[PDB]
Amino acid sequence: VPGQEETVKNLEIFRLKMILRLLQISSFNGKMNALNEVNKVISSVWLTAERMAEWIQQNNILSIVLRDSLHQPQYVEKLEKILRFVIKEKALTLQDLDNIWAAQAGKHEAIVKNVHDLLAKLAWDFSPEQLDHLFDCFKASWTNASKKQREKLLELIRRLAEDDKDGVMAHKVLNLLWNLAHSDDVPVDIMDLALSAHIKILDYSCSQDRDTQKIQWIDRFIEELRTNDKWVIPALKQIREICSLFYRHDLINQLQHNHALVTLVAENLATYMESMRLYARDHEDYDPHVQEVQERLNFLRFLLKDGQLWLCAPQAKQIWKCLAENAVYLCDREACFKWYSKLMGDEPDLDPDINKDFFESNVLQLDPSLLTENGMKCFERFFKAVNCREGKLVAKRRAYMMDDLELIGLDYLWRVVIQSNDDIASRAIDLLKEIYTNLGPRLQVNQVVIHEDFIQSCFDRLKASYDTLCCARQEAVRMVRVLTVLREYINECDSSLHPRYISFLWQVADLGSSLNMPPLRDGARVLMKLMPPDSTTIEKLRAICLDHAKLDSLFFGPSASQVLYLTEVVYALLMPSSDFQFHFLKSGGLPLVLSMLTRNNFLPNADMETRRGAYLNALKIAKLLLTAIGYGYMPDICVIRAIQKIIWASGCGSLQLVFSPNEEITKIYEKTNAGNEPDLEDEQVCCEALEVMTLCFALIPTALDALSKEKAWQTFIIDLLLHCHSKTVRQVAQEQFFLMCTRCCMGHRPLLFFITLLFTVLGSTARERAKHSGDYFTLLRHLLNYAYNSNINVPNAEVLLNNEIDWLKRIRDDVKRTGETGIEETILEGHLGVTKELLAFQTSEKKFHIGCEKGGANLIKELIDDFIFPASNVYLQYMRIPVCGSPPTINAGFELLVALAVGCVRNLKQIVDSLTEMYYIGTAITTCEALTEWEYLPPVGPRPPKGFVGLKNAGATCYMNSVIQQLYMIPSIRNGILAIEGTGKTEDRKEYNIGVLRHLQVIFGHLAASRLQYYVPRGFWKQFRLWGEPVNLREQHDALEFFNSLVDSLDEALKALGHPAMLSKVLGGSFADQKICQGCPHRYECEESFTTLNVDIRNHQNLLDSLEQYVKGDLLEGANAYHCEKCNKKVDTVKRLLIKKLPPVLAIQLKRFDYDWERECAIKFNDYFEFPRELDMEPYTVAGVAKLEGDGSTKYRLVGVLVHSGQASGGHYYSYIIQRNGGRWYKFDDGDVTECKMDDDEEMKNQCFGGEYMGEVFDHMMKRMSYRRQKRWWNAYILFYERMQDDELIRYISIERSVRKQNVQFMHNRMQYSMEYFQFMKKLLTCNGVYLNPPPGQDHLLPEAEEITMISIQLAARFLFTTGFHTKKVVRGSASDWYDALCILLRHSKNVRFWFAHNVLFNVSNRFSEYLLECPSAEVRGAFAKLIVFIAHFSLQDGPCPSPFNLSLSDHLLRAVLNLLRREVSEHGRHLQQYFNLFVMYANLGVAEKTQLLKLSVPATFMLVSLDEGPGPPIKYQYAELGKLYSVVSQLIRCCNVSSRMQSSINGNPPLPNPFGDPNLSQPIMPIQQNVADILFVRTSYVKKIIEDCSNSEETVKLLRFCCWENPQFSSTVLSELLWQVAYSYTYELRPYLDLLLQILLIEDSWQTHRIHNALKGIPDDRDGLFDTIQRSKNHYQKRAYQCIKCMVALFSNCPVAYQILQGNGDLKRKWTWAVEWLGDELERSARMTLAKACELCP
Repeated sequence: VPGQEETVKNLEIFRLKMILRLLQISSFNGKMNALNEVNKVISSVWLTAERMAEWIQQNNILSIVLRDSLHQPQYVEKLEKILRFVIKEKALTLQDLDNIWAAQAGKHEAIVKNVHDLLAKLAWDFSPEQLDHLFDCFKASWTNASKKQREKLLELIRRLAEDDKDGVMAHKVLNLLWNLAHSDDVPVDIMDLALSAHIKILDYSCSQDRDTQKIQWIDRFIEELRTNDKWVIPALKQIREICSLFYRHDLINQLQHNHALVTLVAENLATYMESMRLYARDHEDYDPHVQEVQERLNFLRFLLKDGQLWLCAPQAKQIWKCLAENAVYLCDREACFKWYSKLMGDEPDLDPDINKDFFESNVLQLDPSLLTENGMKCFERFFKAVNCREGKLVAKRRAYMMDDLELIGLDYLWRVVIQSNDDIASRAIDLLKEIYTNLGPRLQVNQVVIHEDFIQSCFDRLKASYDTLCCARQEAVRMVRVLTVLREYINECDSSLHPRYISFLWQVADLGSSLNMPPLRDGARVLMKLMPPDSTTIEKLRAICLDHAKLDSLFFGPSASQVLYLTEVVYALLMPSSDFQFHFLKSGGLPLVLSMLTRNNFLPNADMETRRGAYLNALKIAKLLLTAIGYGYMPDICVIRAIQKIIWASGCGSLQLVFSPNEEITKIYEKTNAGNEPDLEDEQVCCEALEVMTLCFALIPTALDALSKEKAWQTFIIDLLLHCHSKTVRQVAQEQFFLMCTRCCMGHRPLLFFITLLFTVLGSTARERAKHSGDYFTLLRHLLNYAYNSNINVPNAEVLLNNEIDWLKRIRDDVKRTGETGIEETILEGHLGVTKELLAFQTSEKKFHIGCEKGGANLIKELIDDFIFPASNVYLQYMRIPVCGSPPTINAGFELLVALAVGCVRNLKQIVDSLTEMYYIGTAITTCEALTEWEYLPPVGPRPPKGFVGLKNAGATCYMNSVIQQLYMIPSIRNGILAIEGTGKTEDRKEYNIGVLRHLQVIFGHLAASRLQYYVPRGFWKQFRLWGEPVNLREQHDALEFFNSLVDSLDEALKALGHPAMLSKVLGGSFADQKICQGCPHRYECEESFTTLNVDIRNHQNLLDSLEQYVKGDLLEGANAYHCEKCNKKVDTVKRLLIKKLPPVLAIQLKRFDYDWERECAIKFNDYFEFPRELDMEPYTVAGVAKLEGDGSTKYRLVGVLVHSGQASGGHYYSYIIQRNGGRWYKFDDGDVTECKMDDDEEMKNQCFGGEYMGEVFDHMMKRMSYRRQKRWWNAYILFYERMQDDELIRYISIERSVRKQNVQFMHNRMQYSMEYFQFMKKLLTCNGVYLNPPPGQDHLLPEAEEITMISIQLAARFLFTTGFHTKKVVRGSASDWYDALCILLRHSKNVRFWFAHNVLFNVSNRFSEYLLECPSAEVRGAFAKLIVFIAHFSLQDGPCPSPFNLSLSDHLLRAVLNLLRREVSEHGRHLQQYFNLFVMYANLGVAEKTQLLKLSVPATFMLVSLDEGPGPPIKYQYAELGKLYSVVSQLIRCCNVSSRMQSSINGNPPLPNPFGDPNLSQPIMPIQQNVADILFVRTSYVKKIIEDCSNSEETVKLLRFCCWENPQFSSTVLSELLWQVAYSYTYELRPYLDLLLQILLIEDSWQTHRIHNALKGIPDDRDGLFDTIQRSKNHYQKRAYQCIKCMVALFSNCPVAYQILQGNGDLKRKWTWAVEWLGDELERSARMTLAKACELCP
């Protein structure tokens, strides 16, 4: 209705009222609809934009909306357009803006950032009053902002600036940024944050209003730091960052025209350094300074890199002389030196003129006493740059090579080296040596002048320093440094002439000991040594020696250090010079060297080292002097006393007490605070004096006899054997005491005296030391052995043996009582050795009354079952701690047992009986079995002591064993599981869980007490089934599934047995899933039990970030907002997971695996992840979050790292575990447990931290290099953390047999296959060897020898053919020795040989096959073959042996070996060498053996073999080496008569006798057998076989030479085959054929001419023969033609018969001429010599 107008406005106002009340409705949906309809009506807008603006203003619509709706981004997005509509007609006021800014006062972060992005989007349309009002509001917030508040305000400001479309508002934005970054009330973090904000605002907003003010803003910054109120550093880095991006190369010049930075910053540095120095005099009690000076320096450096500017002198002056030269803090000087180091690297920046100015002006003017390491490199580069510009040095490759001598800098570099500390002096010395030693062109001809001038000037400086001494201490350092200069200078010279040079240095070294300066003497002596001997001294000594031959003052000069040097040069002359010895001995040599040692006034003012060196040199001289005079008297007793006192003093490290009354030296020997250890140079003095004493006693024997009665020469030996140190000295002393008593004694009394002396210190001093007795016992053993072997009778032997026996019994009683020896290992080994050596001095009635006697002390029994085999006795008891633990002690016990067994059959019998019943009674009762493995060791391992027990891997079982290791290593688990007693379809699952617990108990006990290296889990693999389905041992699976199944099964087993869930309590945790809503105060909490902690790995880099992700949780918003069951609406909710209960042990999983749908397979992620050793879980727990928001330890230590290495489908698992010890990490992989070096962080990064790295790849035989990015596919998978035997886990709520058995079996088997056991076996078998010889007038063994042989052969057979030869080479040890022992036993006895054959070779029916063919060891097969040959040889004289299925044992052995040829030989190729080698050896023995082989038709059967057609199948291995077969055939055939097949080529002439039969054979064994002739001469297969295959052999040529003699048919066949081989064969194997043909052509029988005719020409009209092959090979394959020509040259030059054939047949001469002409032409285009000899035979 047109007349209804006011009602239209009334209804519009009512609609406004209803909408406003709808906004007032607390329901968000009502406010949602009201906001939507407000947006709708505003967009459609009698209603203009003014009236809605007012209505919003007075009603404060925004105020109601802003109070709650700001928590949702969509509400802000909707309100944005309403705010824009309000603003665009100037309706928003400051109070409304204040309310907008009041929204961030104490509100949540989401609301604050919502307000911020709203303001950022609205800032474009705000009026200037609104914006600057917002700006001082920002400043007011800045006044009270927190740390996060300040950074979010900066983010808001950057949002505002980025959205600035027109660069007008950014002016005030940057003004505020400058105000904030230059306000000192705000910490340094917000400083750099605001600076970065400013820089990024100026960088990428360059669309408009950024350029052309860059200069304006940078000039504003320059003017800002042009005044000094601490604006300098921030403005400086501002300008530095602006110039980093913002044309730049000419920009520096533009800012150099009128606003120079380098100069202005130079004045800044100067006027600020002086400002600090103003208060540095009174306020010095503070600390550095560094932060600002380094920043300004780095500004200068970055600015002066690419601007192409030259640093002028004035600013260089003002920044060098005023900055560091006159400074306060030493760090400023460091900064300046690092500056002048970096500035001039490889390129000048100050121009050569200015450098040559300032370096000489003030850099060299600096006092070297104040200069540091950076100064060294800067000063070096200053030299190099300055000197290489003037034209004095050349850079060359690296070293700045010298071309001048008058340096401008060396004048004060000497001042630097003379006045500095150690490091600066070392650098200066390096500079001087690298500048002086290397001389190049234009000066390379002047070595002598420069070196001499340097040495002379430097020695003059040394003298100038020297004259001041007579302030003292530092000049010593001056001398040391200058002598270091000398020593280095000569060090680089090699890679003197002036006598004054050593004459001054003598006095220099003399002063070194005068005022007691160590380095002076050492440096002087080193310089003297590193020098050729002085020319004057050597000629003077030689002239004096010549004068006196046709000198005391020379070696007794009053200067101290010159005597030592003169002794050094003397020893240099003696030791290579051949003439000077005779001169030295003649004049005064021996007497003066000895009086050198026995006098008191040798060297009054002597140093601790001067006497040492002088002595040691005189001793080395006297050793060779006595060695020379040995072959052919001056030494006396006083010389011995002097040398012994010298050794007394030197063994104490107290050579200065070499004039002691000999009681004090004993006093410091007797454990005087352990401060008398001999040095590394007293050792040589002691040793050399020992050889001197030995040689002197060799000269004079009677002195040592007289020394025995003295109290000295008794304490001397005791001290040097027990009370001394430096084990090498003791070893030398014992060796040479033994040498003295062996050779120098010339009697038996000294041996008895030393033996008695050594035996009286056993219980007194040999036990007190207990560690130095290893050589005292060595002397005891050696002296006793020598006394036995030399038929010397020790007086008191039986009583000492009884004492040793009682001591051993006491030791065994101590071991039985406790389990540990009360002594050391050396004492036990030495006592066992002494008991062994004392055992030789008894008859056979003794050594049997000790061991094996009914009433004696049955020492064999206690030995066997208490020292060596207690474990074997335990094992024997089962089948119904050893005293000798260390391998040396076991060896000593073995030696004692052998010494008991030697010479006594009644002791060997019992030892053998015990050994058989303990090891070889199980199977070796009728036959000897085998291990079926031919290189056998116990495959279990030793289990090193400090290590642990691993677990066997079947190939894919790592994800069980690693988890089991990790679970066991937790002490609570290992204590709890083993303590659960009584463990030995619901019921089926209950029994399954019980079995799980029982198997875990068994494996835990095994790992706790097994002595093997690892364990192989039968029951573990048999019992467990994964999720019911059986576990496949060859199938890879995730370790997490197995861990979950195992922990669930163990918890079920514990619950079913009434025990608490220990695994759940220790490892399991519980998450507290919390849901907190933003629009309503409703909160939801629940508990979720878990066992392993899962952390994201792809999107996280460290464990801390992953754990903080749980605290942050996830936010549900929009369509994904959580629906509240109470409010019945969707609202934003923060879903976070917090740990409620903290387990003592925490398991954390790394989610490094996922699935790829494109690849249709599991994939592995190897992203770089981090985890610390110590973890603080408190911030991530419920308590920590509650404490932070404001409404039982929490720290954990990493102890176990499960690591995966390989593909996701496969891969390998292992562990890294900390062992809980009271005073570490270990490597747990499968059955191996080893130490690891992962404690370092770099190893942690390399091994388990994973990640990508820039790998280096080497390929193409180390000639190609490439860089490839590689991923660490080996990385950690689960992390175990331990918090910092619990009765609760054992308290109720609702077997050690297998370990012992397997330990005992392991010990028994390990003892069986020990190396020491094999040496013991060798000793036992080879002992009694001197008793096994027959009587001289008889050829059979006496009763005792026969019994010993029988017992030894029985035990040797059992041992060897059960486990001896099958053991691997390392332990079994060169079975040739076993063969030698078997030979020693077997010979000289017929019954023993028959027993061995019958019981070892003829009762298994497989011995020969397995030991000759099936054995994959050349040495074992060879030893067995040689043994068979031995037995066959020595059983020929024996009677007829019974047949083992008038035949001797040799016949049976040969038949048995030949029976292998029926089927066994043609199965075992690559192993046939030793079989036919056995046949070779047997023939070589003699004529009877050859006859025996021939009567067996061995040659015929052997010839058939290698041509198939044999007794059995052909050999399957086609590449069979049958050389020894051909050798046997050749040797056997050559011992036969072939005279039937001979023709002399002249009618009526008888054939010549054959010279090529077997030598050392009087007459042929028999006429050649028909079956042999049929294969040799009638048939041609064997000849071809041996020609084509048996090449280079010495037997094939012998056989062919023997058979071809006077045999036209055989010679024809051989020649045909040889010519075929010469023509049609490879040229690399033609030399053997040509050599064999040459040897055939040299047979000087009556067919030689025919053979030569048929070889040179060939078979007529067949184009074969040497000439035919030469003609064919002239064009191609010329090497064959050359080799044929060489063979013909040899034939013509070595055969007189085949030179008349050539000379006498014109056609052959023509062919030879053609051949030699071809060879000459080819060589014109060894060969040269062959061609030279070719036409010396030409006519």
